[PDB]
Amino acid sequence: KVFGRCELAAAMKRHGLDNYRGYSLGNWVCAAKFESNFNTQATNRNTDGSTDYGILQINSRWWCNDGRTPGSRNLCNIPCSALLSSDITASVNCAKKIVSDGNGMNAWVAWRNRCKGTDVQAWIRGCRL
Ligand SMILES: [Cl-]
Ligand SMILES: [Cl-]
Ligand SMILES: [Cl-]
Ligand SMILES: [Cl-]
Ligand SMILES: [Cl-]
Ligand SMILES: [N]
Ligand SMILES: [N]
Ligand code: NA
Ligand SMILES: [Pt+2]
Ligand SMILES: [Pt+2]
Ligand SMILES: [Pt+2]
Repeated sequence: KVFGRCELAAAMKRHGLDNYRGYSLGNWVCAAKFESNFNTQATNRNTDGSTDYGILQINSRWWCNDGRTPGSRNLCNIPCSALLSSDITASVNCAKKIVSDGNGMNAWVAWRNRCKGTDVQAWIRGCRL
């Protein structure tokens, strides 16, 4: 599913991501824009053999099981395919565990490089939230 900008904002809010760990809803929408261009079916293979999955490009080395990342863990206790669903629940619950891990949203490279420090409130402008 390719979400609209305000549509994704509303879904993230209902699922409790807004202001989670102090990160406003605009931060989460901006991260999704630059990680996946709002496409739940996005995938990206990394040089180490791990793969990134879904709207927030969550990685198989630590967070989900895909059966093809040797030595990896599955700390969200889910198949990586669950992160590709039109329903964003699995992606949201796993993101909550990642952003509590120690480095905050710096865990998302696209967030650090393209959202951090910017006018992120622009991502939710106009939305009936
Ligand atoms: Cl915001
Ligand atoms: Cl790829
Ligand atoms: Cl594996
Ligand atoms: Cl959720
Ligand atoms: Cl933080
Ligand atoms: N939720
Ligand atoms: N949730
Ligand atoms: Na894994
Ligand atoms: Pt939902
Ligand atoms: Pt939820
Ligand atoms: Pt729901």
